[PDB]
Amino acid sequence: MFDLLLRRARLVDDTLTDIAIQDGKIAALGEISAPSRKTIDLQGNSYVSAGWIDSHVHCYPNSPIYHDEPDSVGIATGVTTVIDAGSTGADDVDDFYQLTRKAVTEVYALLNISRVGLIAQNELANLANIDAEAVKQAVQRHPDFIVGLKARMSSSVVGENGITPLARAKTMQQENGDLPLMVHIGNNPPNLDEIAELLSRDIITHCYNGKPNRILNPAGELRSSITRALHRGVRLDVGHGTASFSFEVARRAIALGILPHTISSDIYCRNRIDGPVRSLALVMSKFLAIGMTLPQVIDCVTVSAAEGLRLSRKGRLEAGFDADLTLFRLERQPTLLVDAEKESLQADNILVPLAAIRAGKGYLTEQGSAEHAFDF
Ligand SMILES: [Zn+2]
Ligand SMILES: [Zn+2]
Repeated sequence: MFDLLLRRARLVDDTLTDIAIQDGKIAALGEISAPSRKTIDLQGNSYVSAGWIDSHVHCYPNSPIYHDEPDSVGIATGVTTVIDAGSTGADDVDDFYQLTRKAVTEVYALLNISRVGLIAQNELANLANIDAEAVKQAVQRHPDFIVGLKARMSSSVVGENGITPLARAKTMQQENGDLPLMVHIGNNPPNLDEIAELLSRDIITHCYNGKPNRILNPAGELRSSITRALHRGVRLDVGHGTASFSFEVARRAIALGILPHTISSDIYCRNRIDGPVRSLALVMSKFLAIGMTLPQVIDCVTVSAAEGLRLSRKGRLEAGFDADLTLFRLERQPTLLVDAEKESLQADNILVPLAAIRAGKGYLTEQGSAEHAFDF
């Protein structure tokens, strides 16, 4: 007998289907007649996808500048897994882990290659903080919480070390079971060519920034280093953020056939409440407005995100996987979407998350409670 049954759900290809959940796992999809302890009829008026994954957040509550609560950036916005993008290094990762034990959202962390994390804005300026043994110990200590490494390779972070930290990060990668490595880009030095040459089958975030280390050359074409990196299997993550997303860069790259592998927000409390990010749903909506299809955007926050961070039981609406689901609507609601270059774009439709299902347990969002429709 099922724990939860969603009837007449709409998949992102617009087909109607039923989704049965048993013991925190997806039990079945399709036409379902077996009994359930709880049944919800979505009446064809809400999409259901695998639980959204935000591959680039800052949800360490004690981080001095880029802080947020995991559940404020997770379930409250329909997102069932968040991945902290190196807010902590080895110095603060234990406290981070202990605080996240209570979160309803599934929280994983990318470990900053610098021991001090985002305690300071120049964490790669001192090579002594880029400590391999500290990271080895941290990884051994939290083998399931830490899912990869973070290196912010830009001018204000490396100080006078240039490209040397990325080399270290690569070495560090090798020493820890070849964990995924997320590389932030923006201002130079180092140059984009030098950074991308060091990467291999690795994730470049802020992939549509309008800073000098943008993936487009001044002629409006893709940098050849980025073409070869993509050839080698390097992936692009959006990591919108406060200053890392340009509508014009993204439009041009998307016209060149260079779509993001994953969409992510680079969200923290300030750009959620005040800044141009607001939520993963709104970032996704910006990519819908640029012209990507709904299946593509949803893939960018589910199966592709789970593959890129090796989250084996997340991101897939398949029998036997974790019962993390997002229930949402594409609502006609004229809205101004603002990028990091302060450029506005009028959009007619936006994604509105209505509920997050986590381990088979439902949680309405604010909008989900307002619209009523269904309850858990
Ligand atoms: Zn960054
Ligand atoms: Zn970030």
